[PDB]
Amino acid sequence: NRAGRQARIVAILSSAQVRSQNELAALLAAEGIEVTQATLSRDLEELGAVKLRGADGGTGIYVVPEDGSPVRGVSGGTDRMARLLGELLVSTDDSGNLAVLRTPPGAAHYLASAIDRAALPQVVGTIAGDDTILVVAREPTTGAQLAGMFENLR
Amino acid sequence: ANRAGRQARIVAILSSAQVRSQNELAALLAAEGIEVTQATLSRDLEELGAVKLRGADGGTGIYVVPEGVSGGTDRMARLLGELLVSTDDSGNLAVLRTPPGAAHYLASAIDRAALPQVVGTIAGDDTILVVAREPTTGAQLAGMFENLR
Amino acid sequence: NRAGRQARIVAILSSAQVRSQNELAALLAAEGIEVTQATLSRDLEELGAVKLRGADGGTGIYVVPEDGSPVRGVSGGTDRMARLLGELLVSTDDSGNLAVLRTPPGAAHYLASAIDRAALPQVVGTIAGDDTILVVAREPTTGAQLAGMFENLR
Amino acid sequence: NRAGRQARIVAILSSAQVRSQNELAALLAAEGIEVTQATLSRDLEELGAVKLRGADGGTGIYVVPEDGSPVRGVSGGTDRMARLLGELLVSTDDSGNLAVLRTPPGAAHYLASAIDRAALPQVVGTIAGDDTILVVAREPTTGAQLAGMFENLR
Amino acid sequence: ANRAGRQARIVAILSSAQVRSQNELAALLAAEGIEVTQATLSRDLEELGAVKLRGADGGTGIYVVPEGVSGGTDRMARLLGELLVSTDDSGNLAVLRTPPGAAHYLASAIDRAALPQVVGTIAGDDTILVVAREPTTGAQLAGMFENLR
Amino acid sequence: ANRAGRQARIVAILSSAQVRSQNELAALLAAEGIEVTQATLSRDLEELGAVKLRGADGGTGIYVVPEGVSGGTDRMARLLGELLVSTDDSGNLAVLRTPPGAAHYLASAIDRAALPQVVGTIAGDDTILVVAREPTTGAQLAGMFENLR
DNA sequence: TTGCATAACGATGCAA
DNA sequence: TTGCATCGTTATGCAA
DNA sequence: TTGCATAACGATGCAA
DNA sequence: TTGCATCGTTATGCAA
DNA sequence: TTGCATAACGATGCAA
DNA sequence: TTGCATCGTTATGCAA
Ligand SMILES: N=C(N)NOCC[C@H](N)C(=O)O
Ligand SMILES: N=C(N)NOCC[C@H](N)C(=O)O
Ligand SMILES: N=C(N)NOCC[C@H](N)C(=O)O
Ligand SMILES: N=C(N)NOCC[C@H](N)C(=O)O
Ligand SMILES: N=C(N)NOCC[C@H](N)C(=O)O
Ligand SMILES: N=C(N)NOCC[C@H](N)C(=O)O
Repeated sequence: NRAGRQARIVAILSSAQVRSQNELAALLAAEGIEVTQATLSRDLEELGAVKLRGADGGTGIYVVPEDGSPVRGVSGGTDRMARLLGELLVSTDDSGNLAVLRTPPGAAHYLASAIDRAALPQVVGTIAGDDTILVVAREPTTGAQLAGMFENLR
Repeated sequence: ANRAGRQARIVAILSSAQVRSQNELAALLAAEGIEVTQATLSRDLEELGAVKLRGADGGTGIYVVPEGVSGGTDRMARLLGELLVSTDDSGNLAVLRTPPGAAHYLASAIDRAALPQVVGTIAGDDTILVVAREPTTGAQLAGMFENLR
Repeated sequence: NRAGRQARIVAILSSAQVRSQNELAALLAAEGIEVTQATLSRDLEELGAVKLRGADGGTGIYVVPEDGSPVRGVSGGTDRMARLLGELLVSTDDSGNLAVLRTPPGAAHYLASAIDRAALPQVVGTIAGDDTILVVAREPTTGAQLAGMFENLR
Repeated sequence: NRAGRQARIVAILSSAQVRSQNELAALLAAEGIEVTQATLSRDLEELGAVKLRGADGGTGIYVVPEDGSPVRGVSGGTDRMARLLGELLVSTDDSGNLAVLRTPPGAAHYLASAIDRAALPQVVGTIAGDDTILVVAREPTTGAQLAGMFENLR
Repeated sequence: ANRAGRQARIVAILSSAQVRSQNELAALLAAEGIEVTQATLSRDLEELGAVKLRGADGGTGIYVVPEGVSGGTDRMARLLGELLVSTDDSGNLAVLRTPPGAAHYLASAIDRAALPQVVGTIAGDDTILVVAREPTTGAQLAGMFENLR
Repeated sequence: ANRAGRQARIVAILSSAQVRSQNELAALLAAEGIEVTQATLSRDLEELGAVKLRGADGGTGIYVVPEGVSGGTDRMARLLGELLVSTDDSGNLAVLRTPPGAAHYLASAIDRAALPQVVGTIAGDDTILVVAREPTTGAQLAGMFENLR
């Protein structure tokens, strides 16, 4: 199935050097498993696979971090956001496509900045006031779902 | 902090926020390093005479109490490790730098500490001007911030 | 009916010391009137009844203010908001779940703060720019309804 | 048809001095063309016709600018906005009734101010954070349509 | 104010706001204490040469006029009772405190008064720095604010 | 600028914005006067070792590079024509005025230039306070700004 | 004095 | 509008 | 000069 | 697109 | 070194 | 969930 294909992908990547998704499709094909690039795109996105390279390092090869870090540049953005939510998030709420977050006075800009830097797929953008942040959910995510996601980190 | 200090913080918290529940109050307290349970907050609010106030057709209510602050500078010192990138000075001004967006948060904590050598603060986005009370200089203020770290 | 039940409630409260809604249900029952706690919750909310107590005052008893004040702490939040709307609100408008309020330059924060402090049931939160405030309506209230409510006070 | 009626209107205005739409209806009637005030309102709005007058100049007469300026006061609110969008707009996006615009750090207020001053018919209002602007679309315009309009100027 | 002063305010108002109607203009004027009816505003705007301007497919239009201010300091003094919590100073700075969020509003009114002894202002959320023009000191500025109350 | 300078700007740009595409990077660069095509940016980002980073279920990614600035003051000088309405001073402060809303944008560019004679800046809405490093005076700073125009 | 576990209490979406 | 069922919110007996 | 009351004027949701 | 009906917005005769 | 044109590559709305 | 078809995004051979 899917989770089996993905296990094979984490394996094929750590052992080989895949530079493209079509390339990973052929690597899976010779191994019996047949998938399209479309699906691998989805898998790698779920896997958190990142096309890596060093300075002057040309086209990268895919690699999934083992909760080990992306060298130097943390990913990291999300963990930092989670820490600041735990510290600064006072309440969450929602209406339509909006999650509304409250913070202590003056803290909204700092928390919103942390959320922007996490670059969440379901967030179109944020605006901070002084103690309130409007977070715009990317369709079809609702404000209520976005809010629940923030709540779970509160 | 202890009962009396925590309750002073609570009064401060309730005047600047709109607190709908003891759970919210706990989150506001935890933001300044104070961690207590809902049972304690129930007791604090009773001792304080705090009431969950609402008008006509007014929903569920918010807590208010009828009519410096303890740990004030410790709340401020607490944030310096996180939010103080650097200090500097010129004449009667200390100039503090913070991560992007953090200036108002740290400046608010400086204000609440109500230091007698500080006339006031203004925050931009990543910079705070702290105005020294004569004859204290900006340099001394900066030194105070560096020492509270 | 309802308004009759409520008249009795304003009466039962000023004469007795009701510490719970179930208690007010029994006080109404012995008086013939049968209601559930659910309805009393709604009535007290409409009535603006507040569970009052002094310092170290234990569990409160319900009391409805007679446009007399809630001692020291004004309610009060609403009147102040209404005054600042009259003074600072330049225009109201709406879209979807949003009321959009305009103020003179620089006044938006101050007006938004007043609205937050009123803690209106139909407002999820506010964000102030410099001369514009976005007010997020709590479902099912629409932005247009919220805006009309602010208009009425303009 | 319509574009023919409008060509006649640009003509009737530059040659005569029309002080009201009902007046422009009679001027078109004597010329065969029959329309209501409602339609002329729509035409003049599309035409960009403006009721002009000088200081102490009483009731104005309609005039459509020939990309020549409205004397002194630029109409140019729009041109200025277009210039600043070209300079400052980093990306556009949308959700529901919202267009979300991103700018370099610190530029959001300045760009949002420019958009306000353009007073676009399909914009209810704007709020600026530091690098993000929420633009509220006036129903029935969607956020996506608003965003595309800004994209076109990016 | 009278005709000439009110019309000066109107010009100032029309350049910083986007005014779609005379009703809006009345609300903007009422915010700075000036109360007149729509009839008077119709007449003011005519005397001013103000036009309701719009481009192509441009909607209903906003008022603009082609090409200190009267009562400027009175508009500022007007707000002090409301918005001035306290004044203080240090060197060339006066430090004003306001209710939460009110700093930009009061600072804007200070700016419009264009006092010759004031180089400029910066507002945070509840604090304004007013920069004194040499050799005026912050203390004298603070005294001026206290006296205008 | 040339390869090395442009790439320095890119590093600065990538740390303060969340850049999802080379197209976005081009818009950010164009905002500070640098115009290059996507092909060049592809090459810049490769030379920089920049990676399009994302976590688990993390969407499409944003560019980051592992681990003052060239043309810094020219970026600042660039904006003065647009954004500097006037300069003035008092003691250790230069006071800059900008069009409404522009203060943060110009102050950010001043900060990035990192002038040794400038301790820091605070922006309001239309005013910037630039704090002079002793013994430089606010007047000299103002003169520097007027000369960079 | 506090936390814990639980009881008492108040609010609310849904169907009628 | 209400009641029902249920859930979020607040109070409190007991151990430490 | 201003407010009041009202008339003149322009804009707009709805059906066709 | 247009017209109808209507409403929000702006101009103006008269009393003071 | 860069731009241009184009190829290679990755993401995604829709139907199944 | 997947594949298809397609589109937005990124890489690269060649002229200058
Ligand atoms: N500005 C202060 N002190 N409070 O007002 C905040 C208003 C609004 N919730 C906002 O966050 O924009
Ligand atoms: N606004 C952004 N992102 N940066 O600019 C900050 C300018 C200035 N140091 C201040 O803190 O006001
Ligand atoms: N910042 C100035 N001066 N005006 O711009 C305001 C932009 C936007 N309406 C806002 O209120 O955020
Ligand atoms: N304040 C800084 N430096 N960044 O935070 C931005 C938060 C949010 N996108 C906003 O524009 O309000
Ligand atoms: N932002 C809030 N809520 N308070 O902080 C204000 C800090 C400082 N006095 C200033 O007015 O900038
Ligand atoms: N906020 C507006 N619209 N004006 O007020 C500006 C006040 C002050 N000069 C500052 O720039 O902070």
